[PDB]
Amino acid sequence: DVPLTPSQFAKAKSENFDKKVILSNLNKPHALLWGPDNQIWLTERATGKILRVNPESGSVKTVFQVPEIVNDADGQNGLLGFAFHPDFKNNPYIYISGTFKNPKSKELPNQTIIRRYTYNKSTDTLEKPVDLLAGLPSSKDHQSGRLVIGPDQKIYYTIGDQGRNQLAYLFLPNQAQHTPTQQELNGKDYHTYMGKVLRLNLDGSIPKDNPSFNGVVSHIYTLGHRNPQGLAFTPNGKLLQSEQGPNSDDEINLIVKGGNYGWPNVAGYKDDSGYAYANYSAAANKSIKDLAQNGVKVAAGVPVTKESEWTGKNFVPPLKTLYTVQDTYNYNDPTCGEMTYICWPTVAPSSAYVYKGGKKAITGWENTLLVPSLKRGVIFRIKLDPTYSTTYDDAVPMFKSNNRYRDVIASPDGNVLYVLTDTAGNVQKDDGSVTNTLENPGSLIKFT
Amino acid sequence: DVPLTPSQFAKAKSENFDKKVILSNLNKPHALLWGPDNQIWLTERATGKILRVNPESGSVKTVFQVPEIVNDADGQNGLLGFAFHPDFKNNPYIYISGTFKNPKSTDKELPNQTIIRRYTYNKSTDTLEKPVDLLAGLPSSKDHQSGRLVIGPDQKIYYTIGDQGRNQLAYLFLPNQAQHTPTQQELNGKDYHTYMGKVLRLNLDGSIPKDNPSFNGVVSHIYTLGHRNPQGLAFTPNGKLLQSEQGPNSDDEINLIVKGGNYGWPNVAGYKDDSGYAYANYSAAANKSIKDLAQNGVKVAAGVPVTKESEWTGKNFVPPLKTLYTVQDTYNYNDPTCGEMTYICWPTVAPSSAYVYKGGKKAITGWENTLLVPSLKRGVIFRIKLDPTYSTTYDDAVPMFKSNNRYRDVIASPDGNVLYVLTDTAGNVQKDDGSVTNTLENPGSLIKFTYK
Ligand SMILES: O=C(O)c1cc(C(=O)O)c2c(n1)C(=O)C(=O)c1cc(C(=O)O)[nH]c1-2
Ligand SMILES: [Ca+2]
Ligand SMILES: [Ca+2]
Ligand SMILES: [Ca+2]
Ligand SMILES: [Ca+2]
Ligand SMILES: [Ca+2]
Ligand SMILES: [Ca+2]
Repeated sequence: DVPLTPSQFAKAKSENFDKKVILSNLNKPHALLWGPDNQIWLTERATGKILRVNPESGSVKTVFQVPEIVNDADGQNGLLGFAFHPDFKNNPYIYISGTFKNPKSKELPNQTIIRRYTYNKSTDTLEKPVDLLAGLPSSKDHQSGRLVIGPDQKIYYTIGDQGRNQLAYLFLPNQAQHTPTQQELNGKDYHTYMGKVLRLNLDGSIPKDNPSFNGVVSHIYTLGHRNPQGLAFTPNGKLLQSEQGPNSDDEINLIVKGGNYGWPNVAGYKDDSGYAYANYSAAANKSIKDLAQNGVKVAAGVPVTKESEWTGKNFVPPLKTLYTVQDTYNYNDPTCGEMTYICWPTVAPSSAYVYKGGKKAITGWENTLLVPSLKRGVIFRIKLDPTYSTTYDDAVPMFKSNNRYRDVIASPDGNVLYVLTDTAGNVQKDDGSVTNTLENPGSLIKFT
Repeated sequence: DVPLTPSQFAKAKSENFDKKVILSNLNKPHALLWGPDNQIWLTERATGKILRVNPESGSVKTVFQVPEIVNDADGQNGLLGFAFHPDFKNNPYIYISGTFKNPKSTDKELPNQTIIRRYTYNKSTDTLEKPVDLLAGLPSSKDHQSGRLVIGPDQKIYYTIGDQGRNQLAYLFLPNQAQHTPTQQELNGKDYHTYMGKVLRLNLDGSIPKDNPSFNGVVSHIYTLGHRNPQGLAFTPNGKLLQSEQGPNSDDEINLIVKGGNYGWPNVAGYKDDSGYAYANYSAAANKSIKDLAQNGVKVAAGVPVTKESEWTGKNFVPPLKTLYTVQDTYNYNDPTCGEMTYICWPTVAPSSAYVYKGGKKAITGWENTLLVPSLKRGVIFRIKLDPTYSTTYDDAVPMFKSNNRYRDVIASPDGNVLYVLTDTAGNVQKDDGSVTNTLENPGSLIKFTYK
């Protein structure tokens, strides 16, 4: 899709909704869920706290604090994945993922672990931790970490590309396209588990019906992803996803078994438009600079591959891009002054939520996907047809404010939306400029 | 997708198949089907002839000639739709569509109508009889007729009817109706002027399915709207509906047809990307002396209103699964390598059909879940892979069978190791070197390709 302008974003104020702050003292609130007890459960990424909030009254309790979570102030690591077992009353388990030190490792001292806890209703806390899958890659960037349980009773988990080929990890070779050998797998070497959607058995083992990649069945379900922070099943069992792109081409994807989503060789569609793959790990010197022009303009010494020059297999294009631009696009927009990036043709989607409606369903919102935006301070509404096979029309912005929206859910009746906002960071103002003064830092807000 | 180069097309020779020309110099052969009798049945658009050909011998019989078909030598009209009833053994019916004179026409420039008609096949006398009109009074013109007719798993007729060529060439100043739908009044009067640029869904007797989608509070024969020239339409084994469609100077499409979807034409070509196309509405131009610069709306002469794809306010827009091809605004539509015939260098392939490859006991290795899309201007047949659920394409459109021919239609035998193809009798095609030729290697042919 074509980028909206600052003026278009500015007008998306959603005055048909009443706003109320439920909680405002949260630290890096990250995921929120409508729990089996009709309470809202949410996570704090850096503290590792799991909170439970009464949706009506706003009363809150800290149910548990995951010990030894590691978080960098300048990082995206910490407590990430969070889901309930679908038959909680009979299987009182909570599944998480988190950043923990890797005793087996200075560069990348940590690992990601997918862990199960048992909920004890009488004492109201979590106990009997079980590591389901450990030794997963960890870094400060592009961790993704959405964890959901599908209709098939398997765990689906997004694990980002770890930031390879950008900023602090510029010279590390991106592994989004790589898959494990049977040896690696046999040795629990999950280095290639970067830029993937994993599909695991509830005990962390490999599903016998997982797809085969380069001749091996591993935990990998799909590959070729950058930073997919949104993952959500539809009522008819399809799997929708949102994913952050570089300077362009954030994506809404339909996840299909064995698909290759193209990163880093392809951003968005395979169109050779506004992006090219500049592989710094293959560069001459590690002194070469990244001009940060999305591969369209690069310094000498770095090999560039056009999207159309890639020789990949099973490439699956996005349902929608937010956004795609042409090669004439100027990635250095003066409007954003110092924080040049905020003006890039992206929205920085932080999650993806399938709106299920209910007795008070919002008129016209049938079959919509809600996608919060960090940098634009809006929640997008994206309509799909009734079979969730295609998007209809464009991504419609809502709730414009000077806030970084991190996650969103709706009440069972469907007339109230609950959102999390970041504690700190940059956001685009109504006038297109940048501010780090957030209106509702680290909050749980409801829109009725 | 990004356009292939002349060198990439030239390499796609398909050395893994044996080629045998069964017939040549047919008169505008258009559609072909694997017959209920295991013979090849094919139509001649110009003559209205329905031919049956034997595979070993190439023996041909004119089974029937649809009377009074109207065809212009310089047009795309004539005998179009062609399908058998799915349970032919118990329902020996053949369904066609064709161009016929419209006695009720109030306009000399558009004297004809399209009629969807059923015939009964008589095995005893080996002919067609008892004609029954199912739907008459449909739009007709010399351009963008489309006319693919298939019967779905739901036992309904699905029919593509093109935008009639409005907003280009000889019909430049006529207002395109692809986005328009009938009022209840027009429907009551059987005024089907808005049945342009649509996929229609009809009951087997021609009536309106009560479960058709509603457009502006009216349920008509329209199933989807916003199409230009969709010549390909085919159901998948899991009941999904795939389609190929010709775009203007860019953005030919492979679409997934969903009930009530709006495919965007003419406001949007391919993706809604403002890239390489804009909607220049000549019917709204200041006067009829204005020229079409033929730069796909990116550059236009003064006096014609232009709307960007992103400025359109239509609803239920469905983007293509794949574009052949998409380019940027800087693209040069006046490519000198095609000389006095600039258009065959445009970033399109001119898809003429769409066929779902079903395999069989001798299925071709790697061709599972593929869609075969013949190209008129490039002289190739594309193979497009989809996942096993036919939810997305995988990779790109792979060219095959490169030759100086205009490929019109393609099917496979039940065993799946043989392809049968039709080629045009005349027209332009791109040569291996990228230049244009009107010397076709196999004019008006039925060609067999057998996997080695
Ligand atoms: O293109 C951008 O403008 C931009 C902005 C941001 C952001 O504002 O946080 C992120 C990203 N990109 C980036 O692609 C990304 O993966 C990312 C992760 C996060 C986060 O806070 O978790 N923000 C961002
Ligand atoms: Ca980005
Ligand atoms: Ca992708
Ligand atoms: Ca791209
Ligand atoms: Ca064309
Ligand atoms: Ca279209
Ligand atoms: Ca377009």
